[PDB]
Amino acid sequence: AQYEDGKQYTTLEKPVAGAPQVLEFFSFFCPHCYQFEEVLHISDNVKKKLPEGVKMTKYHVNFMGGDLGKDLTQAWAVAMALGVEDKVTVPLFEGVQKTQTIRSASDIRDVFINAGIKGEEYDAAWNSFVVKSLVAQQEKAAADVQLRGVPAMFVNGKYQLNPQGMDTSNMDVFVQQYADTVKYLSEK
Repeated sequence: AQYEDGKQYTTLEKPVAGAPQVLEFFSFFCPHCYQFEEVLHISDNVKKKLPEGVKMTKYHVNFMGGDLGKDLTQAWAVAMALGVEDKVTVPLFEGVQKTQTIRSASDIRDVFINAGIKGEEYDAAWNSFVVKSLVAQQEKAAADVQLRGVPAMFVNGKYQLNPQGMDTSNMDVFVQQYADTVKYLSEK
């Protein structure tokens, strides 16, 4: 067939109950993640094709970058709590990987301040239990899909995107195929 298990996607031997419809894992330390988000715009292209009533969820992971990697997961939790993901995603990727001006938790916070988030607002979120639960949720989700690497994407807690089985010719057919596959899986 056109879409095949073991080709564009694989199937979780242990399906995750109550999982987000479309779940992406990434790290701001992850070079392929920078490519996925900032050059290929995979999230964006996926969302443009998603069925009505299907939401995309994006979680950060701890295992790259040590203390700073964890700080970034906690800051991503702050972004989710405040609803400012689309204001901080580009400057966080650029701060960590392009300018490499993000070296500490304070440097992360600066990105939020510069993006117009009030200091009091950031600090209250950063120290909140709502954010601690969001950090825990992200960690739990990684465990549930038995995550081994990033970037990664899972659909309805049952299927894992397999970019290794897609075309790597033109970046654009690749992106289209990835996005088309997510849509196929969402309706499966």
